[PDB]
Amino acid sequence: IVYKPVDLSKVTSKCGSLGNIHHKPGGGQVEVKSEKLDFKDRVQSKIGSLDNITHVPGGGNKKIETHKLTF
Amino acid sequence: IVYKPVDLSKVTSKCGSLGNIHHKPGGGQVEVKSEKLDFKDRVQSKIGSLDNITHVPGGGNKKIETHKLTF
Amino acid sequence: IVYKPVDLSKVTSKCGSLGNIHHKPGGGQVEVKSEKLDFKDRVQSKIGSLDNITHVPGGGNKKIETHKLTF
Amino acid sequence: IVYKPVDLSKVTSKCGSLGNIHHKPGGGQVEVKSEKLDFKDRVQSKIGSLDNITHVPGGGNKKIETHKLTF
Amino acid sequence: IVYKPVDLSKVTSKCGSLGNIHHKPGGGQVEVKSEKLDFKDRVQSKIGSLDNITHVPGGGNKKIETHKLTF
Amino acid sequence: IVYKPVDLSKVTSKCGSLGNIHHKPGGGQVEVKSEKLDFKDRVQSKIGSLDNITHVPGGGNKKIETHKLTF
Repeated sequence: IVYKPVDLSKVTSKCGSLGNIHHKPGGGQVEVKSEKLDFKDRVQSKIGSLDNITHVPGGGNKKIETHKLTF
Repeated sequence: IVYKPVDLSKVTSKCGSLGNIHHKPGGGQVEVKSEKLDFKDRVQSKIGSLDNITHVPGGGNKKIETHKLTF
Repeated sequence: IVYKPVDLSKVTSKCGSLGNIHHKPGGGQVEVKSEKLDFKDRVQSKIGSLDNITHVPGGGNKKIETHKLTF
Repeated sequence: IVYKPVDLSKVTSKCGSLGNIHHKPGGGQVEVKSEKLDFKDRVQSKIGSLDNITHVPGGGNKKIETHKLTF
Repeated sequence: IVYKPVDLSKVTSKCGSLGNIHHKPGGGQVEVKSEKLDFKDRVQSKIGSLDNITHVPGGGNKKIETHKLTF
Repeated sequence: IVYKPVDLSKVTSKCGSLGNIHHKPGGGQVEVKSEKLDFKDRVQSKIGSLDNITHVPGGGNKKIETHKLTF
């Protein structure tokens, strides 16, 4: 009996922003005027001009291998 | 008995923004005027001009491989 | 008995925005005027000019292999 | 001008299991035998004899009133 | 001008298990025998004999009033 | 001008298990035998005989009043 399995396989995730070219990106002028506002609960606010954003909660990788020889 | 399986396979995810060209993207002017506003519950706000956004909760990658030889 | 399966497969997902060319995209001028508004529940708000957005919850990848030799 | 609306209303939900009588309910004998099982997947398993279960995602209640007098 | 609106209303949820009688409820004998089992992912298991269960994600209650007098 | 609105209303949630009678509930005998088991991921297990369970994520209560007099 000769048990010689070969795993030579590849398991790859490429997730998010990759290999992109951004040549001279111009964000515009941004003006925010706020007067006499009331907030009675949680506020989360973002003000910008140019943003690049990547989260990637994903791209997770999972390999399970089992080898049994019974005689 | 000779047991010589070969896995040479490739298992790949390419997820999100990739290999893109963004040549001279121009965001416009943004003006926000807020006056006399009332909010009684959670506020989440974004103000911008030019955005690139990739989330990728996906692109996850699962391999299961079982070998049994029973004599 | 000779057991010699060969797996040489490719299992590939390409999901989202890829290989795109965006040449001189111009976002327009955006003006938002909000006066005397009342909100009694959750607000989620986005103001922009030019956006690129990719979510990709998908593109997930799953391979299962079982090899049995019983004698 | 006299503005004297009277609201004496009831808005009621009764949802799930209520006002029931269960007299000497007898669960049977339960035997589960599991041998040589393989699971490649999420397993959610319940073994019991006698159950009473109420979920009630519903029964939600919503009342909106607006009173305007303009002169 | 006499603005004397009256609210005397009731807004009620009764959700889940209530006012029930369970008289001598008998769970049976439960036997679980598990041999040589393999699990490759998340397992959630419950073994019992007699259960009473109430979830109630629901039964939520929401009242909104607006009163305007404008002159 | 006489603005004398009266709220005398009630806004109530009764959620879960309440006003129930459980008279001599009998859990049965429970036997769990496990031999030669393999688990490769998170296990959550509950073994009991008699259970009473109430979660109640719900039953939430929300009242908004706005009173305006403008002259």
